[PDB]
Amino acid sequence: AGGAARPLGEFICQLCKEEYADPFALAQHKCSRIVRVEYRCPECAKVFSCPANLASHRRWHKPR
Ligand SMILES: [Zn+2]
Ligand SMILES: [Zn+2]
Repeated sequence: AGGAARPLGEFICQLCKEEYADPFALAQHKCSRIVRVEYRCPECAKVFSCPANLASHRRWHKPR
């Protein structure tokens, strides 16, 4: 898990989409992200480089 997580210290950019809860990483925050096709899943934090398998992966999160 990690602990009691919520929007505290974290800046989430709209354009570069970089997100850091670590205050040191906001001081080192460098806006410039080549974000072609990458989708992070909340629980399965490993990023998917494809949209189609991601859609089938959401079907895996869908109940009956
Ligand atoms: Zn940024
Ligand atoms: Zn997932």
